[PDB]
Amino acid sequence: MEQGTVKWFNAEKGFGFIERENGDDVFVHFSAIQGDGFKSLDEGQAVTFDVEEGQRGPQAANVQKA
Repeated sequence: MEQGTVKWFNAEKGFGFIERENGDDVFVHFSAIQGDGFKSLDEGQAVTFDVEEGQRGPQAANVQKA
């Protein structure tokens, strides 16, 4: 149920941040992005996905469009 709004994507590094109630700093990266043309993450759009926290660091995995 890791649904949230994409806050912004720092293309400088290649990381996107998505805002959640539990944490507004979810690292989304295009290594877990879907297809169907939806390979673009844009600030202010809503998405649904899964989040796997690593060694202090919640990253997004399995990204689906809301």
